[PDB]
Amino acid sequence: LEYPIGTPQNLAGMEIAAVYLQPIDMEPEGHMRKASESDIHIEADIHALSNNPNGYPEGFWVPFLFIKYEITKVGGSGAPITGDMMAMVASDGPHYGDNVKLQGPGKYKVKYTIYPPNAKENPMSPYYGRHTDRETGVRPWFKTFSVEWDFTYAGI
Amino acid sequence: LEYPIGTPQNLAGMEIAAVYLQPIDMEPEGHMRKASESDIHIEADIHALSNNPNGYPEGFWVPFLFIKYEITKVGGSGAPITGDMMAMVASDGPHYGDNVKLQGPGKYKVKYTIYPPNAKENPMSPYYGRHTDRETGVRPWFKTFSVEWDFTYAGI
Ligand SMILES: [Cu+]
Ligand SMILES: [Cu+]
Ligand SMILES: [Mg+2]
Ligand SMILES: [Mg+2]
Repeated sequence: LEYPIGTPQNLAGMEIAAVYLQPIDMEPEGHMRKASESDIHIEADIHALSNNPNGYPEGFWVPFLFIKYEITKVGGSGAPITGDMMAMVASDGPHYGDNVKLQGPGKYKVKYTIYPPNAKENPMSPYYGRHTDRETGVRPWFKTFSVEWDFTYAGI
Repeated sequence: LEYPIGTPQNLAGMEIAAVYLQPIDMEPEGHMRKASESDIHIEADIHALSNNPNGYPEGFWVPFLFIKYEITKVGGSGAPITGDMMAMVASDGPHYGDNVKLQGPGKYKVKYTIYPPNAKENPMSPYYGRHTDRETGVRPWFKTFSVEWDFTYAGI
């Protein structure tokens, strides 16, 4: 049970999909905006495609990424809604998500900015490596990229 | 090119396997002991079994763990070789590993201590969550555990 935001986009051997669902509760406490003060839990579902250049087998979750989002109401007066997702696990597996408060029903544009593990902006840079030798190594990390979709929200 | 250390062990809906290979090169530099100054690249392969209680589908890599290792030469009289693995990716996928200097050919005992994402000892604790709500939540993280195996090293 989830609500898709547009259709998934394929880049650098990965599938990037955007979805939302009801606000959630998460451990550790204090990271997510409280469910009672949110409208949705927005998610980025990122999985490896066949022949992924960073060594992930097809269908694997791509871990240690850092995702920033920008949600803008189309024809709205208000400014965009921005934030950072957090890596986490739910009953459907690991993902990147965040509890968001929107600006009522209507048309929205959503932009995700996806940072690789080595990006300056990624706080997980010192904790994740990549083999670089010819025998066991992989291609360099993909470069930071943005993906966008349109969606209509009505209250869930 | 991976050499097995004993047989994999199953615990809390996860398969825990130990392997080693020749030392590797890794980005970012300064984390791994240099390939020339090492004997092996030790690894912990941890994947979800069926009906994993933390929401991982079968075969998925279990991310954001922290592994400490203790390698003892059987009848060696030398002090145990200790260290922390690091999460990383190679051509066969993500894993936990480290470049290690051994104490020559012979029989060794290897002990891994596996810390869940919420362990005090785990440095990635503030970067990974777990849904706890009725609709999308998963069971609490497993408790820190250790696993041991014997292996005979002769060089590679
Ligand atoms: Cu989530
Ligand atoms: Cu490695
Ligand atoms: Mg989901
Ligand atoms: Mg391996």
